This record gives sequence, C-alpha cells and structure tokens, in this order.
Amino acid sequence: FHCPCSPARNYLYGLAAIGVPALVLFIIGIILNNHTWNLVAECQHRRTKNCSAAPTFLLLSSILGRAAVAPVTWSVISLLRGEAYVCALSEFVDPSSLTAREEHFPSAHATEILARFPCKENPDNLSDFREEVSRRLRYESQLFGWLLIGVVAILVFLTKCLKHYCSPLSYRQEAYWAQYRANEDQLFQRTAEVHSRVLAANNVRRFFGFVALNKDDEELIANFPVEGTQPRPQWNAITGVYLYRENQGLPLYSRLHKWAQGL
Amino acid sequence: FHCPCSPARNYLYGLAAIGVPALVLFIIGIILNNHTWNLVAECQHRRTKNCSAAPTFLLLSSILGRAAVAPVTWSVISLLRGEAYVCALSEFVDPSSLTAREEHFPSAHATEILARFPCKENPDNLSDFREEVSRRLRYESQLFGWLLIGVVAILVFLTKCLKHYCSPLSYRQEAYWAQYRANEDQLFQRTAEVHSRVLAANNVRRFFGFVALNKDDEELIANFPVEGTQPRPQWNAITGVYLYRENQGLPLYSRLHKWAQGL
Amino acid sequence: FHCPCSPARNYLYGLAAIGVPALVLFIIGIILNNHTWNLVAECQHRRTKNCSAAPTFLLLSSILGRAAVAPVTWSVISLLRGEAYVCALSEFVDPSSLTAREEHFPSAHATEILARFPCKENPDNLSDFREEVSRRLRYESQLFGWLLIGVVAILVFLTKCLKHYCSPLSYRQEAYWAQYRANEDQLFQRTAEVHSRVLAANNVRRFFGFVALNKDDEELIANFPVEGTQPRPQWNAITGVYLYRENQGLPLYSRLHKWAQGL
Amino acid sequence: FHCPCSPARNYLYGLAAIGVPALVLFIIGIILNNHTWNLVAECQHRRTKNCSAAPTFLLLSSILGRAAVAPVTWSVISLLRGEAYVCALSEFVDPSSLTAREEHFPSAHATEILARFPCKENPDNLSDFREEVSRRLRYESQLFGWLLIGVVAILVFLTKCLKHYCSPLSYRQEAYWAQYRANEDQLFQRTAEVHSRVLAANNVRRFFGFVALNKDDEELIANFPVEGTQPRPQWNAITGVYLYRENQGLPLYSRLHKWAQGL
Repeated sequence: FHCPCSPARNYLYGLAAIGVPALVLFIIGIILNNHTWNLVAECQHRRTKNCSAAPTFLLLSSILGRAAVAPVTWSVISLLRGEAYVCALSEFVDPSSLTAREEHFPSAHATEILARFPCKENPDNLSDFREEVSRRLRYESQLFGWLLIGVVAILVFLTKCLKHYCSPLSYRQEAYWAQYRANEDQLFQRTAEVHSRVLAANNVRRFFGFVALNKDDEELIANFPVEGTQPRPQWNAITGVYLYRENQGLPLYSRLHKWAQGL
Repeated sequence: FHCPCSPARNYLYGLAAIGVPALVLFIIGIILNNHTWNLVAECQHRRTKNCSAAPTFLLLSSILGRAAVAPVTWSVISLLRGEAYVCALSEFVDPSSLTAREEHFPSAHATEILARFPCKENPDNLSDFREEVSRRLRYESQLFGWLLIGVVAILVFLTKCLKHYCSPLSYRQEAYWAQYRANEDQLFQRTAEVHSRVLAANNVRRFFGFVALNKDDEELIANFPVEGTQPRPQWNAITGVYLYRENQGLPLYSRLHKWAQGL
Repeated sequence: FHCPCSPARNYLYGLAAIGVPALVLFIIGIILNNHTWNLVAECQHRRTKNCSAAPTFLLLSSILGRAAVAPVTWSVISLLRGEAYVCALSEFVDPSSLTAREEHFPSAHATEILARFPCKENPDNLSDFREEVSRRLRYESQLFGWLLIGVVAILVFLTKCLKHYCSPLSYRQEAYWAQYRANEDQLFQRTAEVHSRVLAANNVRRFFGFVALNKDDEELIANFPVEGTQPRPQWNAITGVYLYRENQGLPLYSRLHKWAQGL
Repeated sequence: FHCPCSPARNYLYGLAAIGVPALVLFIIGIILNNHTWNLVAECQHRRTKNCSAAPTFLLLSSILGRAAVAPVTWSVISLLRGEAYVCALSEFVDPSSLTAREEHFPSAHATEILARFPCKENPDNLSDFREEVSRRLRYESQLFGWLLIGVVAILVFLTKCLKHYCSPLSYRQEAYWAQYRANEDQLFQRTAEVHSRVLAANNVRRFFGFVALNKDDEELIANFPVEGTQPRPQWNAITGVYLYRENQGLPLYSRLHKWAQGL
C-alpha cells in the first residue's frame, strides 16, 4: 500500500486497496479448492433427481467458509495496521468542522490540501494536522478492524446455531459424518491413483513387451490386478453434492455409499 | 493501542479499546470450544425429558470459565501496561480542580487541550502536566488492573464454594467424573475415526475392486471389521449435556453410560 | 527496468518493457513443454480420422494454461512494483489539467519536461511534481496489478465452468483420466529408455564380442530381452492428441489404450 | 568490456565486442563437441552411397543448436547489461537532432565530444547529456536484448514445426530414436575402452611374462577375453551420420544397427 495525493482519484484508493484484493482472494478461494465443483456438476446434468440445490445448505456454508478464511484475515491486516483510507477519508474531512486542529484552510486552496495529507505532501505548517491526521486515521481504522473481527464472529455464531436447527441429525453424528467424508475421498483419490498405474502398465507392456517398474511398483502389480471396466454411468452414480437419506433403518453418508448398498 | 486526540471522539477509544476486543475474544471463546453445543443440541429437539436447563449449572459455569480465561488475561494486560483510558479520562479532567499541576487552562481553550494530552500533541509548556498525566494515567490504570485480578479471584472463590453447595456428590467423585468425561470423549472421537475409515474402505473397494491402504491401515481393517448400522435414534440417545442419575444403587456418569446400562 | 527520458521514444518503453518479455516468455512456455506437439503431429499427417481439432478443447486450454502461468506471474511482478509506464504515462500527462501540482509548464518547454520525469532528470524545482509523479505512477500501476490478478482469476473461473459444461464425463472420471495420462507417459518414457539400452547392447556385442555393463545394467539385460520389431505404423497408431471414446460399454482413456484393446 | 574514446576507432568496438567473441564461441561450439565429425567423415570418403548430405537436416540443425546455446546466452548477457555500443552509437548521434539534451555542440568541436562520452571523458558540463547518454544506451540495449531472445525463440518455434513436417516418422518414435543413439554411443565408448585394455594387457604380458593389474582389472580379463580382429572395413561400415531406413518391415535406427542385421 502506497496511497496517492490528488482529488478525483484519492478517495478511490481507500475503498479499492482495502476491499478489491480481498475480492480477488475471494474468487481464488472458491476456485483452488475441491468442494465447489460438486454443486457445479450437480447442476449441469443433475440426473433429474433434486431441484434448486435445497439440501446443499451445508455445502454453501462450507464453500463460503473457506472462501472467507483467506480474505477476511487479509482484510483486517489491511485494517489493523491503519493504512486503509488514509487519503480517502481526507477527501471527506470537513474544512471548518475538523476541530482539534488549527485550520490552514482558505476558501479555494482548502480541498487540494485536503487531498494531499498522507502523501508526505503536507508541509511542516500542518504539524498540528499531523496530530490530527494520525488522530482520524489510526483511531478509526484500528476500531473498524476489531469490529470486523466482531461482525465475523457474530455471523459465525449465528450461522452455527442456525445449522444446528436445520439439521436432521445430532452433532455427534455430524462429527462422524465429517470424519467419513474425509476418509472416503482420501481413499478414493489414493485408489484411483493405483488403479490408473496398473491400467497404464498393462497398456505399455502390450506395446513393447515388458514394463519398467521400480521395486514398489513391482509388488503393486502383483497385489492389485485390474481390467478397467466400470462404465460412464457408474462414474456418474457416485458424483454429486451429498446424500443423507435413510435405507429404511440405516444412514447413508455419501453418494457412493448409496451405490454400494444397491449391490 | 494508539489513542487519538480530539473531543467528541477521545473518550470513546478508552472504554472501547479496553473492553471491545475482550468482548470479541469472549464470543470466540464460546464458539471455538466443544462444550457449548451440548446445550444448543439439548434445546433444539431436547427429546422432551428435561426443561429450562436446570441441572446444567456445571455446564454454564464451565463454558463461561473457558470463555473468561482468554479475555480477562488480555483485559488486564491492556490494564497493567496503563494505556487504557489515556485520552478518555482526560475528557473528564476538571479544569480548575486538577491540582498538583499549574493550570494552563483559560476559559475557552481549556477542553481541547484537555482532549490532546497523550497524542504527543501537548507542547513543552505542559511539562508540569506531563508529571500530572503520568500521575493520573499510570497510577489508576495499574490499580484497576490488580483489582480486576482481585474481582476475578473473589468471584472464582464465590462460585466454587457455591458449586460445592449445590452438588449432589462429593469432591472426590467430582474429580473422578471429570476424569471419566475426558476419557470417554477421547475414546469416542478416536473410535469414530477408525469406524469411519473401515466404512469408507469397504465402499471404495466395492467400486474399484481393491483399496490402497498403508501398512497400519491394513492391519486396521484386519482387526476392526464394520458394517455401519446404528441408526439415528441411537445417535440421538447418546447426545445431551450431562446425566448424573442413579440406577437404583449405582451412578451413571454420562449420557452414553445410561445407554450401555439399558442393554 | 531502467526507463529513458526523451519524447518520440519514451512512451515506447512503457508498453514494451511491461508486455514484450511476457510475450517472449509466452512462446518459450509453448515450446519447452511436451504437450503441444500432439496437436502439431495430429495435423501434419493426422491419419484422416478427425478434422479441425474439434475435441481438442481440453488440449488447447491446457497448453495455454501452462503458457500463462509463467508470464502473468512476471507481468504482475512488473506491475505490482510500479515501474511499468513511468515515462510512458508522462508523455500523456495533460499540461494544464494535471492538478494537485503547481505546473512549471510554459507553452513550449512543457512536453520535454513531461518526457524527463523518472530519469532522475527532473530538477529540484519539481519537488511538488515528485509528489505528483509518485501519485500517478505508484497508484495506478499497483491498481492495475491487482486487477490483472482479478481478470486472470475471473477468466479461470469462467473457463472451468465452461469445461464442466462441454465435457461428456464427470469430474471424478476427469480426475482419474488425468491420473491415467500421467502414469502412462511416465511408464512409456521409462520403458522406451530400457528397451533402447537392450537394443543398443545387442548391437555393440555383435561388433566387438561383448559389452561393458555395470551391475544394474547386467541384470537389466537378464530380465528384459528384446528384438526391436514394432514397425512405423504401430508407432503411428499410438500418437495423437487424446481419445475418449467408448468400446460399446467401456471407456478408452488414451490413444494407446485404443490400440491395446484391438488385440 | 572497457570501451575507448576516439573517432575512427570508437564505432569499431561496439559491433566488435558484442559480436566477435560470440563468433569465436561459435567456432569452439562446433569443434569441442562430438557430432560434427560424422558429417566430416561422411564427406571425405563417404563410401559412394549418399550425395549432397540431403538427409542430414536433423544433423545440421542439431550441430548448430549446440553451437548457438553457448554464444547467444553470452550475446544477450552482453546486451542486457547495456554495455554493447556505448561509444559506437555515440559516433552516429546527430549533433542538432539529439533532443531532450541541451546541445553543447559547436561547428567543429562537436564530433570529438560525440566520440568521448562513456570513457568518463565527458566533463561535468554535459551532466544533462549524462541524462541523455544513459537515455540512449541503457534503453535501446536492453530492448535489443529481450528482442534477441525473441528472435531466437521464434526461430526455434519455426524450425521445430518445420522438422515435424520433413520427418518420415512420428514424434514418439523420434523420442525413442533419440534415446537409442545416446545409449549406443555410451555403450560403444565404454566397450571400446574395455576391449582396448584387454588387448593391451595381452601385449604387455607377451613381453615381460605377466601384467600388473588391480583387482577390478583382474576380473575384467577373466570375463572379457579378446583377440582384436575386426578389420578396417568393419570399422568403416559403422561410421556415418545417421541411417533411418526400413528392412522391409522394420526400422533401423543407426549405422551400426544396419550392420548387425546383415548377419
């Protein structure tokens, strides 16, 4: 942050350099993760089963949750240090009503001096106004910073009590279901890695006559032999957002876990 | 902390920067822990057994206890250092009655000088008032800090003697019941982790044909085989705040321990 | 970056030294990689099967993707530091309308002074214009830099949602197909290395009478004996861009995997 | 680089010290390598089989490729630093048209001052011309440097797409043939070393009565016994540039690999 000194551009850089890189870190927070493409894939084809993404409230809360842990931490760091609106508030400082400061403000040369304070463009004659612009800037920016942690914390406390109203299940079952879905997509990424390598090694060997494996890959084809035959519908019946249902007395904790009960 | 220098805003920053971040660390102290969602889950559905959260006094004391170990430590650190109300008390300093200081206070230019002391906005002419504003500020803020440890300690001593009046049981049974509940929710979190992994590994294997386990996970499916079948009522009958009762001659130390006696 | 000071050449170096080395790192990003020569080889001969490179959208997106991870990172580093157009914007600064700066601009000696600001060629008389040229330069260049991360991130989010519309398959199958193609061309490069060494060692031995192998090469000819006989058509039927098809119920994940099903 | 200051010699050192050591590193790039003597040996005797070196385009491209990776890297390092033509361009600076600089140029004493700028031979009176000779020199030399990387990169991209037009084979066969020829001339240099030592050790032993071997040389004569008998025609039938042909259904990847098929 290095703010400018000129009117018709000065007030821009306050709201911009405090908010705009938080908005760009917001979008990168959506993209770089994994969990948003469930909703994207559950609305492109959606297999005509659920509409309007109504049971995906836990999805939408969780995707915005990680999308706000990045920029709000950056937005209060760009607020607790105090350099948010150093030349933006100064465009709205009243010329006669800025008390506790001897006004060096004439009728016409006021507002340009009001748009050149934190540029190190104020002369030494405004040393009393150095007491007054460290007054406004450091005090209100530090206060907004700890209140923004306040409004984030009260919104977390509101949405967590709301989630514990609109849930079918307990909070111990909700802790278990969260430990399930992290254990399924770790074992599914790790097995699709190994089942790809054994399918690739059968294909290279059919071309040359052999393959070139290390020691650990050699036992890996010994234990886990493949012939890749699961079609595109069986890759479609396990993609989706979530699925909490009941199989007439039993819980189903994911989209794949409804499929393995079908056999 | 960097306090401002101007009236109609100066007295704000004293009470605010001493109390408001303690209030926000208060709410984060409630949210980040585990134990408050028992009361939340025991009032959303509550299974129509207990009303008004009357036996949850030990709950409400313990949840506010951890919620006050964070900010009160921060609130006396923002009181023992002495920078709490450095420009807030100065808005209430009497112009003629501030003795042990030669008053440089005329009729109209008094109170603005009273609102610009600790900003480094006081000129050298108030060097006697540097002796007088390190008088008021460092003395009363250090005294309030060690008295706030005093009022916290006397309130701890009051509520502990009160808890030892409104308890059915001893204090050696209360030490044992506290060692029980830490040993149950450590073994319940650790077993729900393992029982999730064995349920996820059966589901991936039903899709691909095998799974991709490490060495320790391989023996883990060997020792602990699952088929997840405990319904939503049996996940509901073990959630709740506490349960001290008697099974006609025997104590029951938790909500789950009433359930295991039912079999 | 060290920008000059003279008109008819000053405005050149702004757009050039910010964009032109990004354009050259763009072409090196295309060349140095592996994946673009699939499209080149699938259009020189192309074996008269597919036309106009229509199913190669995932190819063209991926090749431009790595071709933009190099220069855009360099282009915002040459924009966040602020030295992009330091003597290029100064050729377009209005002589009378550059407010918040006392204009030392006469009728004829203006624009040459406008073309000699950041060269350290401005005298001390333009110290107010040092406040004004650190105004324009550092403010707008830092803003364009974080907006260029913005336009890159919104274009990433647009093309990823578009790719998840124009895809036949899921996103879990797309993660598996990406793990396949990295495992096939790692085992194909590694086996063509070993199958070349065993073909070269049979040729040297036929000349001298023996060969000069290390210990690891000695067991390598023991396990993997060759006689290189796969012709030029069988090296042609496995080159190509991609091939997602269906073998009437089963997926085919690469060009080689269509060939191994033919046997 | 330390450039002089006098006309009729000043403009020489610009083109010379930027280009001439690149020309000498060009010739050393041809000589020190291995691969150019194939063309030399395939034109001195050439065994009356191929004429005009027509299928050696991949040879001529590869030999100039390593012959340009050395000096072009040095030629842009002698261009990006900016000291290429510091007293060569100054011999062509126009006396009246060198704008953005107060001309201290009379009718007769101009051009000698134009030939003594970067020698530290300019007096302090040309301090404005220090702004003007760091203008011309650092700006245009840095621009030519990143454009020379540009013209090298566009010529690489042109000749690689041309090579993928004038090739009989694929690009996966071309990657395999490049792994063959590095594995053949590593095993041929290593076996001609060992087959020389066993031929030398039989000759010394026939003189003295024994030989003086280490431990590793002792087993080396045990495993690999020789009697050097391959004549000068059989050393002639394996030298040559390349040989891609077809043995009626099969590829031949080198000159030696045509010979081993003859047996």
